[PDB]
Amino acid sequence: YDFATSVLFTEAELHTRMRGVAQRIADDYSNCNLKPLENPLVIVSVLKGSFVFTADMVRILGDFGVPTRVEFLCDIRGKHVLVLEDILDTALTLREVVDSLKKSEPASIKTLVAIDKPGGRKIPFTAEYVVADVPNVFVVGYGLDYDQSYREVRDVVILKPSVYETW
Amino acid sequence: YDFATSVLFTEAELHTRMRGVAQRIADDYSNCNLKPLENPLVIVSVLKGSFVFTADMVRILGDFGVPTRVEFLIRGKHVLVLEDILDTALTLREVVDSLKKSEPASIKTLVAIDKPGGRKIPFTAEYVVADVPNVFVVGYGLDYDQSYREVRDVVILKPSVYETWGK
Ligand SMILES: O=c1nc[nH]c2c1ncn2CCCCCP(=O)(O)O
Ligand SMILES: O=c1nc[nH]c2c1ncn2CCCCCP(=O)(O)O
Repeated sequence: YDFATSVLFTEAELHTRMRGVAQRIADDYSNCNLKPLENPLVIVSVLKGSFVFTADMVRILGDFGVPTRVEFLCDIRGKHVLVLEDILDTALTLREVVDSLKKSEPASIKTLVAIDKPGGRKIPFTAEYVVADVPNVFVVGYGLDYDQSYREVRDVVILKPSVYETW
Repeated sequence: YDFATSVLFTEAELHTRMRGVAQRIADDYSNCNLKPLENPLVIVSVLKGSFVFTADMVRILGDFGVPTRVEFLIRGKHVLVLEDILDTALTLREVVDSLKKSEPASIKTLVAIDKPGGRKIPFTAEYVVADVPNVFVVGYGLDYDQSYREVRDVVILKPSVYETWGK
């Protein structure tokens, strides 16, 4: 890539990782009686750049028999909620959402992140399902942006410093 | 997909159709000097369910050299509105004519599924991936009451589904 220094995770790697995550989600929600219309899996997509991760993870979940219902960031009480976030760094944004969604009394609530930065936590918070982990470097791609750009990049890559230093 | 009557368009057929559309869009926006950060193609996504179509189209556009900047629901920039379904064109005509009051450089429309027969006002999108007649379809972001967006193919919903779920 013209604007990067290292491809941390390609598109094929992320898809393979999400497939294994889907197999675990299909087993952890096996006896939840998940079925379309009646009782699907309410997916609460948080953050603007998560639509890439959501559209791919939701389709992979459907391949493993996990029906989904997508909401972007109510009819949350009593139903099973799964929060999707494109990246997890400080866990401040996600902890706020989980505490907000728990105000509606869901049957179960767990989190799944595509990119996890454990070395950026301002508060302790562990996500149930994690696609991939990334060190404390600024990355773009797969929905992750640098000022509303480089979201269409198919891979998670480290943004070259000359870009955001010049910008 | 034995909850449906037919599979109108597969995931591969749509992408291979979008490949040809992305080449078409790249040729039209060639003299616009599109580049990330400085001057990308502003993608206006509508109808909530278009997140599957938007996530695939911006990545396919990136392969053909078209940098994007997604917005979900801006002056002197190029606007390309994306909708998962174009039927009566009442939603798109309102969005388009509302965007033109902000004086964009050039606003066009790209729709994944288009019902050209079944429209309430004259409207012709600049880019259409596929046609669909008077039949209710789901999949690829198209829902029946917030469900069946995870279906990777545009399929016609079984009539008894909305006959059983309507009551
Ligand atoms: O590498 C990155 N690429 C895009 N955005 C990034 C990156 N690292 C941090 N962030 C911002 C995350 C936004 C909200 C999450 P949280 O920090 O609240 O957990
Ligand atoms: O086949 C369909 N599957 C899901 N939703 C559908 C379908 N046909 C029409 N619609 C509703 C479209 C909502 C708005 C469109 P418009 O206002 O631009 O005509």
